[PDB]
Amino acid sequence: AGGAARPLGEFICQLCKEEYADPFALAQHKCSRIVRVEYRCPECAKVFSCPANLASHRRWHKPR
Ligand SMILES: [Zn+2]
Ligand SMILES: [Zn+2]
Repeated sequence: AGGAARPLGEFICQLCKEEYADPFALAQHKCSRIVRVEYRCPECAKVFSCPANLASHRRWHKPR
């Protein structure tokens, strides 16, 4: 898990989409992200480089 997580210290950019809860990483925050096709899943934090398998992966999160 990690602990009691919520929007505290974290800046989430709209354009570069970089997100850091670590205050040191906001001081080192460098806006410039080549974000072609990458989708992070909340629980399965490993990023998917494809949209189609991601859609089938959401079907895996869908109940009956
Ligand atoms: Zn940024
Ligand atoms: Zn997932």
